[PDB]
This record gives sequence, C-alpha cells and structure tokens, in this order.
Amino acid sequence: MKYMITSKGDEKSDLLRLNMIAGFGEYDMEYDDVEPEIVISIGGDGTFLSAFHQYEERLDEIAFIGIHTGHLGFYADWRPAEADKLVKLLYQKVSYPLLKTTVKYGIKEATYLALNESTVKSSGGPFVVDVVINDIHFERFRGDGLCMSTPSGTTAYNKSLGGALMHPSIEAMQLTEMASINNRVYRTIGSPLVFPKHHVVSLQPVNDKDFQISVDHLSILHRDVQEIRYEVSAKKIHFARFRSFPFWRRVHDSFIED
Amino acid sequence: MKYMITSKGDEKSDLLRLNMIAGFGEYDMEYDDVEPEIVISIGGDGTFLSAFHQYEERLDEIAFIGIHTGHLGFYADWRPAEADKLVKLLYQKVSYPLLKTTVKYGIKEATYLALNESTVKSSGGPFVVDVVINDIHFERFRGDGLCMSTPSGTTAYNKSLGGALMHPSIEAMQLTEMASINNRVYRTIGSPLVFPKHHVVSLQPVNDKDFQISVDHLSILHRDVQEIRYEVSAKKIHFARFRSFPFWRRVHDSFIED
Amino acid sequence: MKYMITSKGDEKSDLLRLNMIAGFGEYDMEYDDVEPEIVISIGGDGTFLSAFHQYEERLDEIAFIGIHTGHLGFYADWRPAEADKLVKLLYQKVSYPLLKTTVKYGIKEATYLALNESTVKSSGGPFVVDVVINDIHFERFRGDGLCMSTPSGTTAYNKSLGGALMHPSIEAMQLTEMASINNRVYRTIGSPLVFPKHHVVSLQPVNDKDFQISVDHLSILHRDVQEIRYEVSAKKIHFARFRSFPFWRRVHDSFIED
Amino acid sequence: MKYMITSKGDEKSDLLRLNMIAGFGEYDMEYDDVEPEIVISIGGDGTFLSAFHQYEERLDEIAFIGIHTGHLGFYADWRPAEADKLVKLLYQKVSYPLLKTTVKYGIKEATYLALNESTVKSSGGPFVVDVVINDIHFERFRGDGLCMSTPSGTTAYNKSLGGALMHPSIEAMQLTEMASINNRVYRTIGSPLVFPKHHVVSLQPVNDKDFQISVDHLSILHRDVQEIRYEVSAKKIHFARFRSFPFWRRVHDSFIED
Ligand SMILES: Nc1ncnc2c1ncn2[C@@H]1O[C@H](COCC#Cc2nc3c(N)ncnc3n2[C@@H]2O[C@H](CO)[C@@H](O)[C@H]2O)[C@@H](O)[C@H]1O
Ligand SMILES: Nc1ncnc2c1ncn2[C@@H]1O[C@H](COCC#Cc2nc3c(N)ncnc3n2[C@@H]2O[C@H](CO)[C@@H](O)[C@H]2O)[C@@H](O)[C@H]1O
Ligand SMILES: Nc1ncnc2c1ncn2[C@@H]1O[C@H](COCC#Cc2nc3c(N)ncnc3n2[C@@H]2O[C@H](CO)[C@@H](O)[C@H]2O)[C@@H](O)[C@H]1O
Ligand SMILES: Nc1ncnc2c1ncn2[C@@H]1O[C@H](COCC#Cc2nc3c(N)ncnc3n2[C@@H]2O[C@H](CO)[C@@H](O)[C@H]2O)[C@@H](O)[C@H]1O
Repeated sequence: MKYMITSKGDEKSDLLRLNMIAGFGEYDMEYDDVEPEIVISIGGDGTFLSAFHQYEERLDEIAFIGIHTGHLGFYADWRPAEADKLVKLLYQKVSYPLLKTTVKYGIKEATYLALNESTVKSSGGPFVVDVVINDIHFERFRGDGLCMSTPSGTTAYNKSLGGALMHPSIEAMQLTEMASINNRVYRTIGSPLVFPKHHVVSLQPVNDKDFQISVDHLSILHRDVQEIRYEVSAKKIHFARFRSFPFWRRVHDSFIED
Repeated sequence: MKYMITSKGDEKSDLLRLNMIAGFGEYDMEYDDVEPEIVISIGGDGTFLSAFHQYEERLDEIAFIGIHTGHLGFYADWRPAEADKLVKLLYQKVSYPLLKTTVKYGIKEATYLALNESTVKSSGGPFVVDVVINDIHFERFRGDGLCMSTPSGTTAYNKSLGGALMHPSIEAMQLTEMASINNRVYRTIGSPLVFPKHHVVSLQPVNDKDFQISVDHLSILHRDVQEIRYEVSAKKIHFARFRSFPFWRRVHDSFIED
Repeated sequence: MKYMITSKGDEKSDLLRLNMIAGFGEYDMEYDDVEPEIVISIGGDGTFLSAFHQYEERLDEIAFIGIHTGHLGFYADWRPAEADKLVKLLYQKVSYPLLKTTVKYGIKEATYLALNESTVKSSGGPFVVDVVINDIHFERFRGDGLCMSTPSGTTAYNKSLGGALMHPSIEAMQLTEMASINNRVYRTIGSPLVFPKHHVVSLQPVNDKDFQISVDHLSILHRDVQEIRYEVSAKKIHFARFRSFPFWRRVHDSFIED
Repeated sequence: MKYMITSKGDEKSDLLRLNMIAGFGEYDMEYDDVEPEIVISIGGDGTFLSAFHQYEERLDEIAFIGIHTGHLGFYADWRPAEADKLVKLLYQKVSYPLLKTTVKYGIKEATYLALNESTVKSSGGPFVVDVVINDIHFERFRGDGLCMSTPSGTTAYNKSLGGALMHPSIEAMQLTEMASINNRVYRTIGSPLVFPKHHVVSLQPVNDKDFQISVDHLSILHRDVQEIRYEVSAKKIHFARFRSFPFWRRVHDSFIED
C-alpha cells in the first residue's frame, strides 16, 4: 500500500525512518506522501499532532501509527526496537472522535478540526464571553480562557485544568474553565461539562471581540469575531492497531508507573 | 392507568397529594401502589430517590414524575402550582442510565442499583484498595473513599468531589476520589475517570476487609468483603415528560441563577 | 492635612469627588496631589490599585481610603452615601504587607511593588522555569504560569487559581500554579506554597528567556531575563480606618452574601 | 541528660533502639521515660505523633528527635545509619506552632492539642455546622467535614484536601473543606482559610449534635456537643536539630524527588 513517514527531525528519528523505508522496500509498498494509505509518525505526541493536521483532508482513507523515540506518548505507542516487527505486520482499525470548531467573523466562516483540544483566550485584555448551550444562555464567563477537549485530549491540557479522563469510545467533548472569577456578581458553573454528539456550544463576546484561538499546537489571533461554535465532529481519526494496548493501561503507564 | 403518589410527609406535600388523588378520581385512573404504571413523587430529590428504590423491581413498567414542593430538584422538576395541569395531561418517555454495584463476600453475592452514586469508605481505620479496570491493575488508592456516579448523579456527590457534569444521554459512569494521599510512595491518578458501557471497575481490599458502602441514601457496613464491582447497568429509569426542560437548563437554574 | 482624590472617571464618581472637595473646603484641608497625606480613591478595586501605584514612592507618608461607587470592593470599603460623614472624621492606621519583585536581565535590575500579585507567563511559546527557594532547587515548572500573591491579594487572582485566603496581618506571600503539567517525566508540587518574611523565591529560565510579567494591572513583555526574585517587601501600605470592618467580614460580604 | 526512646515495634526499630541505649550507656545519660529531657522516636510519622501525645503535658521541657526506619517522614528526619553520630552529638532548638481544640458540651469542657490537625465529621447523618469567626457568623457548612491544620500539618490531611503548604515559622492555622455542597441555596467559601494567632474559629451545630472529632490519629465520637473552638495554641513543640534540613527541602524530598 501507499505510505509515508514523518520524523521529529533529530538524529534518532531520522535514521529510524530511513531503516523502515529500507525495510518497506523489501515488500509491495510505495512511499507516497501525497495520497498515503498509512501515515507513520516517528517522534513524540507533538510530532503526531503535526502528522494529523498534515492530512486532515484525507482522514477516512488514512490509518495512523505512532512510534515514540523519546518517552511514551499517548498517540505514539510503539517502541523503536519494535520497528522491524511493525514493518512486517503492515490488522484492525480503531476510531477516535474529533472536535469541530467554527469561527464566524462580522461582515466568512472558518472551520477547524482538533485531535486534542481547542482553547479561547483574550487578545491581552480581560476575557469575557457568554456561553450558549443549544441556543440557551448558560453563563457569562470571566476568567483566563476556556478549553474544549476530545476524549483522547482529556489527558492533555484538559487534565491540567481539572477535567475528567474520558475513554475514547465515548463520542463527546469536555469543556473546562481556566481560572474563572466567582464572587457576589460573577458566577460560573466551576465544573467541567461533558457534551454528547449534536450538542452545540457557542461562545459569544461581551465587549472585546479579539481572541487568541488555539487548535492543538496552532494558535492564531482572530479579530472581529462574532461567535465560536464547538461540536463533536462527524469525522474520526483511524488508527492501525496490531496488538492490545488499552486506553486505561496507557493512562496507567503515562501517569502512574511504567 | 394505575398510579401511586408518595409524599415527603410534611403538611405541604400531603395535602397536595390528596388534591391530585381527588383530581385523578375524575378520570379513568386507579390508585395502585403495588403495580403502578406512573409513580409521582411530591417533595424533594431525597423523596424521589426513595420512590425509585421503592419500585426498583419494576423499572421497565414505570414512568416517574417528580414535583418539588421545596426548592427545585434535579429529579423533581414540576412546580406545585402546575399540579392540576399535570393531572389532565397524564406524553413521551425519556431514559437515564443507572449504575450496577456487585458486592462479593468471602465464603453470597449482593447486587444493588443506584440512581445517583455508590461510594466506598473504610469501617473506621485507613482506607486502602486496589483499583482494577477490566482485569488490569490501575492503581492502589489510599484516602478517604471513592465515588462512582451515574450521569444524572454527576450534579450530586460527584460534583462536590471535583467531578465533571455529564449529560444523561451518555451511557457512562464516573469515578471520583475522596482525599487521596499522594507523595513519594503513594500515587493515584488524581483525576475523575469516565467509563463507558461494558467496562468493569473492581475494588479489591489490601488489608482491612470491612467497608462502609453507600448506594444513594442507603449506607450499610459490609464485612468480609472480597470485591466491589461497578458497571453501567442494563436497566434504565424512565421519566414521563410533558414539556421541554433540558438538562443544561436545569443545571443552570440549580447552580447559576433561577 | 494635604489630600487628593482620584476618580473612576464616570459620572457617578466624578461628581462624588467634586462634592467631597467642596466639603473639604469647609475645613483646614489643602488639595495637593504632589505630596498628599491622604489619598481617597472613588470607584472600584482597579481604581484603587491605580491610586496605589500613583504614589508608591511615598507609601510611608500616605494613608489610603477607598470609596466603592459600583459594587463592594476589598480595598474600597466605604459606601457613597457615607461620604459626608467621611469628610468630617478626616483615626487609626492599619498596614498590609506588600510583595517585592526583582527582574534581572542578562548584560540592569528592575524592581516593582505589588498590592495584589505578580505573575509570570511565557511570551507565546511553552513556559518552563526552575523554581529556587532560598538557593535550593525546588522544582522545574511546566505549565501556563505562576502567581505570587500578597495576603490582601489572596482573594483576587490567587483565589481563582485554588490558593488559600490569608488574613492580612500575616506577613507572607503565596505561590499558586497555573495549569501545571504532571506526568511520568514532569512533576510539580501542585499545592499553593506560603512563604514567610526573608524567604526568597527565584524563577530561572530553562530555554526561552522572554516572559510576560504582570504586577497588579500592569503587564509588560520582558526580554533577555535571567531571574525573577520574589520576597515579602519591607514597605507596607497604610490605610485610614474609621470603624471596624474585619477582613473575614469583608470576605463574607464579597463571596457569601451581602 | 534524661532521655527515652519509643519504637515502632517491629524488628528493625526495636534493635536500633537497643543499640542507641547501649551507645547512650557510654555517656552521662539516664534513661527516664517519666521526666525525659530528650524524646527519640524510631519509626514513622505515626510513631512520632504517638510520642508527642505521650508527653504533651511536658512540652516545654522536652526536645523531640525522629529517626525514620521506613521511608522519610516529615517529623522523623534522621536516617538509621546516622544513629551513632546522633548519640555522640546529643545543638539548637526549633519550635513549631500547635493547634488548640476546645470541645464544649451541653449541661464540662475538654481541650486537646494537635500537631497535625483536628477534623470534625458527622456521626452518620448529614453534617451541617455554622462557622463563626471571632463571634461573626461566616457561613453555614454542609458537606462531609472540616479540617483545621497546623503549619507542619499542612503537608498531611490538609494537603490532600487542597490546602496550601505553609512554612512552620508562621504562627497560624488553616481550615479546609471536605466535599462541601454548593448550589442555589447552599453556599460556602470553597477556599482554604489561613488564620493568625488570637483568631478563634467556632463550629456550632445546626441540628444533629453528635460528631466524630479527630485530633491527629485519635478519633472519638462526641455527644451533646454545643461548640468546637479552634485557635493557635500558646504551647509549641521543640525539636532538637543538629544540621540544616530546611522545610522546603524536606517538602521536595517527600513529594518531588529523593
Ligand atoms: N498548560 C498545559 N498543560 C498541559 N498541557 C498543555 C498545556 N498547554 C498546552 N498543552 C498541551 O500541549 C499540546 C501541544 O503540544 C504537543 C502535545 C501533546 C500531548 N498530547 C497529549 C495527550 N493527548 N495526552 C497526553 N499527553 C499529551 N501530550 C503531552 O503534552 C505534554 C506537553 O505538551 C507533552 O508531554 C506531550 O507529550 C496541546 O494540544 C495541549 O494539549
Ligand atoms: N458531601 C456531599 N456533597 C454533596 N452531596 C452529597 C454529599 N453527601 C451526600 N450527598 C448526596 O446526598 C444524596 C442523598 O440525599 C438526597 C439527594 C440528593 C440529590 N441528588 C441530586 C442530584 N442528582 N443532583 C443535584 N442535587 C442533588 N441532590 C441534592 O443533594 C443535596 C444534598 O443531599 C440536596 O440539595 C439534594 O437536593 C446522595 O445520594 C449524594 O448524592
Ligand atoms: N483570571 C482572573 N481571575 C481572577 N482575577 C483575576 C484574573 N485575572 C486577573 N485578575 C485580577 O485582576 C486584577 C486587576 O484588576 C483590578 C482588580 C482587582 C481586584 N482585586 C481584588 C482583591 N484584592 N480581592 C478581591 N477582588 C479583587 N479584585 C476584583 O477582581 C475582579 C476582577 O479584576 C474584580 O471584581 C475586582 O473587583 C489583578 O491584579 C488580578 O488580581
Ligand atoms: N485522607 C487522608 N489523606 C491524607 N492524610 C490523611 C488522610 N487521612 C488521615 N491522614 C493523616 O493521617 C495522619 C495520622 O497517621 C499518621 C501520620 C502522618 C503524617 N503526617 C504527616 C505530615 N505532617 N506531613 C506529611 N505526611 C504526613 N504523614 C503521612 O501521612 C501519611 C498517611 O497517614 C503517611 O505517609 C504519613 O507518613 C492524620 O493526622 C492525617 O494527617
């Protein structure tokens, strides 16, 4: 099948990439980074997130595999010493949900797809937004920002903000607060919120309309913003799996002991 | 249809109950508290939880309705002044997931059904249990206790322990920690965990085998315990709904402003 | 005595300022905004913080008074209707501790004084600093930022970040974390830290040396930073008090009920 | 001088105790467990807490030393291999603040002294108390319980409940909440509170007057309780120190890395 390999760029990941290509040259495999069937990421989670956004236009034709040259990553869960055994076996596919973000401007829409999370923060001044859940006004948020996480992203920024860890078989999204103000006049829910499919969470500005909006590792300053809509995407990321590595085991090895 | 009405027991709830029975006497309604089709709870959330466990053996034949005589309850979401309009209309059914708890003793099983949560605490001494997720050892918990919550229960004990709020259309359960110890030798995940259907969480004792186990308002001291198993139940609670009162709106009215 | 009055700038605060000046014109009072003995702030807490930094060079000769035209402020604790009674009485002085911040650059020092807090965040990239307590390396922090709060500032940014509320008679400073990363390789204390006088907390960069450093409402991007030192200042802010308004009462009225 | 040695009771701690007594027999030392000048605790922190309460009536005549046979303890900060060097040197004294607890019954007072903390929980039913700070009603607490911690106790139960870590040179006490209820009708401060000397925190029952009250490792069910008063004690615990082992270093070795 057609395949490609991306590398972290350091000495360890580049030469591991060249050896897998050589191993692939001994089979019916064509290296094609335009229309690959298999995308192998050699490096860390940030290297994997880059590989995902590289091919976000062909998600339903691609199965991703991650090899962790540094420590263990949640998306890169193959060790380098198991690379040759990986070449040979190259199985079943597993799918994780994704988050769809829509940004509307006063006076052309822009949509984005997130594998970890999308966050909103102020352009420098204070951050005030109204939070609207399915056209019903839920709260007015004053604080540092908000974070909307996929299931597989709940172990990332979401986890540092007090959010729950969520098994990736649950099609959902989770909203966490970043340092909300709560006193006699300002009031937020103060708990993470977990939304199912077809629920739309909208963020609407109260005064300032410039926001720093992130999607995974990308962060862009958006101006003249009127609304930011979140919902569980209809698209999914597909992984190539060759052995049982359960999510809760991977959580254990990354946070408890390994 | 056959119906019954339970009351908080105070003056307000008893006479509201008698007036609804009189209103029901003007229709083809039979008061039957042995095999009711409709169970109306007049009082608070604790009154509703009592009504649920009253008829936990006939959940698939019963639609529950709650009337809040005190403040607004998450399960009792009808005002007393709307009682006569409720008698007449007596619709669609909505279903919430439930939590199944299995307690095994050394040397007869015992199962329970929870609408809010089930919690485990020590019998007086220190609380130490091993947490096993789908036969894989996840962590050894040292602390005050653990809490396993349904979706509709996430706004109850779960919320006070830092857990996420979870829409009840998600068939899941959430585990929160009660004051875990974390230092150089003791280590827990420290985040709430959200499990899907068919995932089994088992709690196994390390030394002491006596535990205070709660299921909603009930709390019993269990002795010679070998295991406590949690999983999303196959049974569901069915509500009779007559108008749109979304979960996120009900969360807003109970915690933000009303 | 010599005095001055600063205003929020809106219609309510400006005309309340003019009426107090007229009332002061009926006594032995000289309006002097160069060397005042009394500084009256009419507006909110942000208006008060501006008044404090206006005269941070003459703190030991000035007693501050705050009048809250909007809601109740923690520093502006006089109601507008009590302005004429305030003119007449114009007592004892009470003193609150302050935080001293020292910023050193590679290749001229810069010092600052904070009434609420001082915070450090990254210039855009990831935030990594080593935390040194009295020349002993305590931890390497990876996250969004850190916050060092005075006692009276513990109800402000500090409170939103999970910090403790600290009575202002305690000469101390409190360090809170902003979304620290904690996994198998990255580790922080995760608890607020409360330091006494003469303890010096130093923050040292690991890679990037550009930081967004805030002191109360001011926030400046600092470049070529080598160290950021925190310690309880030797200077104190002095308030003019005319009646008993205890700190814990003021906390109650601002967060519990009023 | 007069001295005594208490042991954890296991094989390691008993024979280390006998060897130190033999080493002490080669000097002008008298083993006296009635009126000791020096109290050596060989074991863990719980062994040390037992030693403290053993001699709480003669705190101003006793200097405590702790040897950790198991892991490193916050109070037992001497390694077993350094026992003979400890015998010879047997210096300066350092003092840590303590917490005084007063329990009043309807229809004889009872006072207690705590080195870690004192906690209040319900006798089985729901826990509701009014919190009074210096005769001013602060809040009505509904939840699982409350915890009042000394500075050296802030790394113990206090830390697990979200409290701040507090250097023991600060004469203060810290109150943390155990799973408070917060909704439209019930409201607590939700933040840890740090009190200075001479501040009195009183807990008063609302309905049930039976409480489970703990002081360090002791926990007794108290009945017909009218009030529970907390304040920084006038008594202090004195340690014998032979080398520099700073508090923040000890925190680092116990929670970060060792
Ligand atoms: N304050 C802050 N606290 C916590 N996380 C924060 C954060 N600010 C940003 N992030 C995160 O950084 C992501 C972009 O960087 C690549 C990645 C990843 C990344 N993804 C995951 C993941 N799904 N699960 C676990 N760990 C992850 N990681 C690890 O994340 C750690 C640090 O990035 C490294 O251990 C990675 O292995 C961004 O999408 C956001 O999730
Ligand atoms: N420390 C502690 N913090 C927080 N909650 C704690 C708790 N200890 C026990 N509970 C809870 O008490 C339940 C049994 O009592 C009946 C109920 C309910 C009850 N159920 C819900 C619910 N599903 N959602 C919201 N509020 C609820 N309530 C409100 O719960 C409030 C107090 O009970 C009242 O406002 C009720 O209206 C038990 O199942 C456990 O969820
Ligand atoms: N995410 C975030 N969460 C929480 N607080 C954050 C924050 N980001 C910044 N701040 C804060 O903003 C301060 C500068 O603005 C003036 C002030 C004050 C201000 N000071 C205090 C104070 N000492 N105590 C209580 N409330 C205060 N206030 C209230 O603070 C509320 C909002 O500013 C208004 O109710 C003010 O009445 C800055 O020093 C930092 O403490
Ligand atoms: N849910 C819960 N979470 C957290 N701590 C809880 C708790 N319930 C009770 N405790 C605590 O247990 C104390 C009585 O036991 C002896 C001690 C000590 C003890 N004291 C300290 C201390 N000052 N600092 C650090 N660690 C300590 N320790 C360690 O505490 C750990 C477990 O006890 C062991 O590592 C000890 O080394 C009681 O006073 C209360 O502080």
